[PDB]
This record gives sequence, C-alpha cells and structure tokens, in this order.
Amino acid sequence: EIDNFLKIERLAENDLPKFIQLIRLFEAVFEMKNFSIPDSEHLQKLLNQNNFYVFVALLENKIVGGLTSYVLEQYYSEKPLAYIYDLAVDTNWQRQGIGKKLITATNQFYTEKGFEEVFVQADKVDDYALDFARSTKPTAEEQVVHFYYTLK
Amino acid sequence: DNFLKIERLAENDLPKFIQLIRLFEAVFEMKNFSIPDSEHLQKLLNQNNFYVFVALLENKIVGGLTSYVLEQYYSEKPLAYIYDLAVDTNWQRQGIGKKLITATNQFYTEKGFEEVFVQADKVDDYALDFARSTKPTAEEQVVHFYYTLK
Ligand SMILES: CN[C@@H]1[C@@H](O)[C@@H](O[C@@H]2[C@@H](O)[C@H](O[C@H]3OC(CN)=CC[C@H]3N)[C@@H](N)C[C@H]2N)OC[C@]1(C)O
Ligand SMILES: CN[C@@H]1[C@@H](O)[C@@H](O[C@@H]2[C@@H](O)[C@H](O[C@H]3OC(CN)=CC[C@H]3N)[C@@H](N)C[C@H]2N)OC[C@]1(C)O
Ligand SMILES: [Ca+2]
Ligand SMILES: [Ca+2]
Ligand SMILES: [Ca+2]
Ligand SMILES: [Mg+2]
Repeated sequence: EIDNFLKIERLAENDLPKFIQLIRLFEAVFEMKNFSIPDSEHLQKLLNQNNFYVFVALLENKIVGGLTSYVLEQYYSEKPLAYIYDLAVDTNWQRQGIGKKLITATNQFYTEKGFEEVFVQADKVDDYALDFARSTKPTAEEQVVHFYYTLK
Repeated sequence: DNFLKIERLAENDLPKFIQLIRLFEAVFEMKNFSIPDSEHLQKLLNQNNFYVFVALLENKIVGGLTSYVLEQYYSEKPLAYIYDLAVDTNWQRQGIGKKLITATNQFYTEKGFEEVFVQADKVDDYALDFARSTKPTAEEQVVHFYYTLK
C-alpha cells in the first residue's frame, strides 16, 4: 500500500527545484490563470528564511502534494504560532491520505519546536477543503471574515 | 483630531510596545495573561518582518496595531498581515482606528507590497463594523481551524 512508499519531507535550502515543483502543483490544483512564477533569486531568498517551512509529499521523486507555513513570533507568549498558508494534493492523488499525512508531519515538527498552535484556513465556499480540514482532528473551528486592501 | 499622532515603532521603542500590549490586554479583556519577558519582546521588535503602529495623544498610547510581513511565492511583492488592532475604550469612535489603517497601508504601499489583510470573527459585530468602515477592497467568508499543540 502507498502508505509504505509515501515520504513527507521538509524542504531545506538546497531544495529550490522541489519548491518550484510544489508551486507548479499549486498553479495546477488551484487552477491559477496567467500566473508568472517569481524569479528564482526571490524564491531562494524565501526558502532561506528562518520563518518559512515547506513540506512536500513524495512518491519516488515526484511531488504529489505539499504545504507552506509561516512562523509568527508572538508578543503574548514565548511560544510561536505557525500559519499554514497553502495545502494542495495532485488531483490524481486526492482522497488517499496524503493531506492528512502532511498535516500530521507539520504539527509534529512544530510541536517539537515548542510552538503553541498551528492554524489553517479554508474558504466558506470550498466544500472540498472544509471536509478535508474537518478530518484532521482540529482543536476547534471558527467562522471569520477576511478583509484585504489591494495596494497601488 | 490634530493632536493625534500615528507612530511606527522602531527598535528603541520597547516601552511603547509594552504599553500597546497592555492596551490589548485591557481592550480584548484577555484572560490568564502573563506578559513575556522583555528580552523576548525586544527580539520580536527587532525582527525585519514585524511592524507595530501606535496612536498617541501626547505621551499616552490610545490605540495600535501589529503586522507581519509574509514574503510570497506567488509574487515578489510581499503581503502584510494585520494581526491585532485595538483602540482604548475611552477613545473609540473618534477616527483613531481608521487613521491607523490608513498609515499602515500607506507604509506598505511605499515599500511596494501587493496587499494588506486583516480578519475579524464572524460573531464580532463591533470588529466587523469597524473593518467595513475602512473601505477594504473586498471581504471573504473563511473558516479558521487551529491545532493546540502539546
Ligand atoms: C487579487 N489578489 C488576490 C488576493 O486577494 C488573494 O485572493 C485570495 C484567493 O486567491 C484565495 O483563494 C485562492 O487561494 C488558494 C490558495 N492560494 C486556493 C483557492 C484559490 N482560489 C482565498 N482563499 C483568499 C483570497 N484573499 O490571494 C490571491 C491574490 C491574487 O493575491
Ligand atoms: C487556545 N489557544 C488560543 C488561540 O486559539 C487563540 O485564541 C483566539 C482568541 O485569543 C481570539 O480572541 C481575541 O482575538 C483578538 C485578537 N487577539 C481580539 C479579540 C479577542 N476576542 C479569537 N478571535 C480567536 C481565537 N482562536 O489565541 C489565544 C491562544 C491562547 O493562542
Ligand atoms: Ca504562465
Ligand atoms: Ca525579479
Ligand atoms: Ca519612536
Ligand atoms: Mg494567457
């Protein structure tokens, strides 16, 4: 069974090729139109940051899913928060346990680092993403409203 | 008012950062709260990805907000996440929160960011009322999930 072959890996600084592969998976799975990938100098800078962690799911050397996360150091606690910003699984591999393994590995990593909490969000209209998140034993869920300002 | 000043905190502003944290504790009615040690708070203030704005009447902090820079992989232009915003209860509904948002967006515009965002709980009418008054570009209904770690 694939469970005995799937590997979850946290990307290191030499993993720009795998990071680009995951961004391409995001482009495909989120159906991003007219996307121009940032230059590799920028993506390398991001991968080098101490507050950004990428996890990928691999079968052989093929990336079948992954997630991105940001560290938010807190002023209320000495234990940080982690914000999972994106998670996606290749459409051919969905509903096979990969997303759950990615969440498990991510939360294990941040537990070992002494973080307080990990969080992730889904759009109210995204039935697929909500059903997934509700299957990962989250501590709680809350309805929230997101506001943004597009800058000039 | 013209006496109101908006200040972006710098690395020599730990005392004002602590006053803003205490304002948060009071305005959010935070429970079972013990402030981190000042070594920790100074290290956070010194981060290149964290910016605090405060509102002052003379020496008194009457509101403020905190924000995190999120460098993107979909764009070279970054995002800013406004994490907390509060105004002292005695000074609310006098334009202070709107002035803080304006100053924050102006700052991130000058630095070439793509977008600033902020969130409110769906049950929090007061915070939803305030955010909608700041003329945001759009709003979206989302579900927030958290995992409390051992
Ligand atoms: C116009 N500027 C935009 C900016 O407002 C923001 O829009 C977000 C929107 O795409 C998100 O839904 C997409 O995102 C993902 C994961 N990446 C999965 C499903 C996708 N349909 C939504 N959850 C939050 C929205 N705020 O991010 C994109 C942007 C181009 O920067
Ligand atoms: C148990 N772990 C906790 C973690 O889940 C989280 O709880 C959040 C709670 O404070 C927030 O309430 C405050 O939000 C703010 C801004 N600070 C102003 C209005 C307040 N009502 C609520 N909006 C969302 C909750 N998830 O923060 C504390 C924690 C200890 O880390
Ligand atoms: Ca393209
Ligand atoms: Ca460039
Ligand atoms: Ca100052
Ligand atoms: Mg085209």
